[PDB]
Amino acid sequence: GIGIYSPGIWRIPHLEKFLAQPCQKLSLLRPVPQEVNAIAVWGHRPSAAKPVAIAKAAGKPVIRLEDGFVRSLDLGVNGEPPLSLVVDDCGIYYDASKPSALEKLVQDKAGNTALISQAREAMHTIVTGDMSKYNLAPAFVADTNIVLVVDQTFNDMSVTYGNAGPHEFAAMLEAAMAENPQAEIWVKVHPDVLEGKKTGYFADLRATQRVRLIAENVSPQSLLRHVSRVYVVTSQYGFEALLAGKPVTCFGQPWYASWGLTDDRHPQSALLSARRGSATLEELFAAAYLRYCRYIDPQTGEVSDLFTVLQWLQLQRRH
Ligand SMILES: Nc1ccn([C@@H]2O[C@H](COP(=O)(O)O)[C@@H](O)[C@H]2O)c(=O)n1
Ligand SMILES: [Cl-]
Repeated sequence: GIGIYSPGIWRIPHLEKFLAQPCQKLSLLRPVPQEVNAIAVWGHRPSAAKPVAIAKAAGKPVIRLEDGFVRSLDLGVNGEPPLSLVVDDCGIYYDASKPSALEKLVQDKAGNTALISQAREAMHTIVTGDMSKYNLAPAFVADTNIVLVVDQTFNDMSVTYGNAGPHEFAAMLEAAMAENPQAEIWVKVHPDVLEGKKTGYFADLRATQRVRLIAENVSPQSLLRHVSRVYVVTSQYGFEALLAGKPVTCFGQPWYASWGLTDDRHPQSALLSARRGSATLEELFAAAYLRYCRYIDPQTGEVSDLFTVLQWLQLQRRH
């Protein structure tokens, strides 16, 4: 079956329902058993490197896991288990350097066309139901040329493997201010940073003149309703802004950039766009949320689907 080296992965409740194959615990100090057909690791976490090297030396395929795009109520850093995982047998969605399984699913346009009705339905529920990767934050309350600038957690692997770093956050903020000289600039702090368990790229930024720091945990769709445009490096927020109908400028190379839907500023955007080609928003959504992500039922733990997870999350949110 699938070999697992990381105790953290092994402890994910209902892991075998996400992987849809039996899983077995392996030792880094013993040969890979013959019955193991693939090895699973978590993204590019440092713990992945040695299992990946073993897999390659043993001729076994590598599967990289990560959290789903609609994951849970509370944050991962707070211990809440995931209701959704991505399962990538090629790379990982946030690594722009080569195709990922997600990239290939987006490029399979016929497969995505078959899911247009499901995609439209789920997109509508996510936007109008105010859902996101995490789902405990209250709705934002406003009181209007507003430009949203999205911070991330320092050294997020989606930044590093998306060909970005501190420089792109500085360039992004400078561009937002220079390109919108009369707007209010809202810098949104990431919730893991608000929880105190991480630091953000704008940690040293002084709230100043036209720049307001949004240091509150609020649901993205509710906040996006009040902004005119969104600047990101690689945050999932950028895709959520596309769902909300807002223009998105991208300074890194996230999974949703370079398809023709974003104002891409990264110096390699032309090269990534040549590899990816074009895709529509509904194609990207179907590939990412309906084909790439896998779900369990929040009440039974059995294999499930996005619609059931959305239905349950909106239950919990009505309070
Ligand atoms: N500045 C930010 C960055 C992320 N987020 C939340 O964190 C989720 C994951 O975003 P990242 O990809 O930036 O980690 C988003 O879907 C959103 O719910 C936020 O609310 N404010
Ligand atoms: Cl790992």
